[PDB]
Amino acid sequence: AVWQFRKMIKCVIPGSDPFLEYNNYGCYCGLGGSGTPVDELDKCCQTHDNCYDQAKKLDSCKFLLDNPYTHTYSYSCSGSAITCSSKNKECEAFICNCDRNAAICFSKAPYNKAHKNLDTKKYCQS
Ligand SMILES: [Cl-]
Ligand SMILES: [Cl-]
Repeated sequence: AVWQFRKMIKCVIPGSDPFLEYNNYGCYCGLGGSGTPVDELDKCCQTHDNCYDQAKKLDSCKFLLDNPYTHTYSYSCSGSAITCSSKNKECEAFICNCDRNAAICFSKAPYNKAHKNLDTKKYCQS
């Protein structure tokens, strides 16, 4: 679920404000997107949204993952590292992996403050 993803971000990025920092950034950070990503972080967000689009179209998950922002999974954080629990069922594991891969991607990417709250109608249409 989305509350678990934002806790993963706090785990790998100490002292971060996940909602205020990783939503409404570039062409892809936040719900949906368009055009092409503008930096490494925006590309992490495009990858994350593509992972969620595929989750809703998987043969064995299309109904269970109708809303991936509310589907609960099992995970843990230890010394700024994320682990997706081995007890996760098929569809739970898929969404936990989408989330863990995105949180790690964000922690390695530069944060370009000039891309926060980008005019997407203007710059994300090419
Ligand atoms: Cl988010
Ligand atoms: Cl970059």
